[PDB]
Amino acid sequence: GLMQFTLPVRLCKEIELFHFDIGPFENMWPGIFVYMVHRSCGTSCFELEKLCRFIMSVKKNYRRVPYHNWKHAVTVAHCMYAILQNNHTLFTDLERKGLLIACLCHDLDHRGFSNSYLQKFDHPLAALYSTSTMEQHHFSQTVSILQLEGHNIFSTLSSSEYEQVLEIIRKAIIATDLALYFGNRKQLEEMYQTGSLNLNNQSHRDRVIGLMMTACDLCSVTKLWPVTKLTANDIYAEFWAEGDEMKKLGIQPIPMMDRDKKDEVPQGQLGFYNAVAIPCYTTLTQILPPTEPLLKACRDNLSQWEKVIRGEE
Ligand SMILES: CCO[C@H](C(=O)NNCc1cc(OC)c(Br)c(OC)c1)c1ccc(N2CCOCC2)cc1
Ligand SMILES: [Mg+2]
Ligand SMILES: [Zn+2]
Repeated sequence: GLMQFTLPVRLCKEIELFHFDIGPFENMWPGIFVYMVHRSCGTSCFELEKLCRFIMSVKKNYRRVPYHNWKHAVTVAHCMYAILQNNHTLFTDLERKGLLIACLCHDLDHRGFSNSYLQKFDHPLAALYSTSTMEQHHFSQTVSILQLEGHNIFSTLSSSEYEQVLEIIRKAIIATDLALYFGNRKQLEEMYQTGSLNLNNQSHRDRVIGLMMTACDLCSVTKLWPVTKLTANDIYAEFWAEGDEMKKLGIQPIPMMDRDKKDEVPQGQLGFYNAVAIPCYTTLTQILPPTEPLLKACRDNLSQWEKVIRGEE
């Protein structure tokens, strides 16, 4: 009950900033997550015994792939912690509870392959979940872990709070399917600009939480340049493996996934910042003004990829 996690001084300070990197020490990541849940939610939100057992089972169900791994899960959870901490009064108790868990679980059992590759391979998950294939799997895996003896961190919720929190998590995890982000953002953009955006309207809140999920999921583009540039290597390591696996099915992959087309990456990065990242953090910042540091960092990284193209690095 009276047992806080405490971090060394430098982490205690920098964990509060959007651009925090969780570090190369894997054994500190469970503690960093519990710290964030205690400050975001409270010491009371979860039985520590049950939370620790949940965290360790989630970690076991992330695979040893270059990007869609345990480090990504915790990184995406930290970006949500920082949004939630800078927007204290906008979010219910259930939402703070659900959203940190959803971010931790949102890529559970990822194999390093897109929804597209599962469909072309004719993977069994693609027959079972014809859209948002991996994300429906990630939610399926979150529910399975929650039902292991000892792992039900929501045990002290009432029956209807429990239904609400699993519904928050389901929607939050489905929204990390980037194919859905484009229309979600367009709708939020119209709503904000015509002044119809209403955070008491559940369907509106759902959309705002979806955009928060995309912003957290993409948050490697909001880090200091050296972190963003080194993370891009892991992201492309997966893309190029999937490219190779497309060529093995006798499909020419898109250039982004072709390791023979590495020279095209810096221009690919501009496309990605201008069509996905910048607009995501721009709309987020219009809806949640204190998340402006994520947009400012994203703009700095765009300017760094511009320098790469101009051979200034
Ligand atoms: C099967 C690949 O699909 C990915 C995806 O669904 N997510 N991409 C995530 C991603 C994250 C990221 O950093 C956190 C970086 Br850097 C990144 O780099 C490309 C991609 C995707 C990549 C580029 C686009 N373009 C981009 C150009 O405009 C249309 C959409 C659309 C989808
Ligand atoms: Mg995902
Ligand atoms: Zn993710």
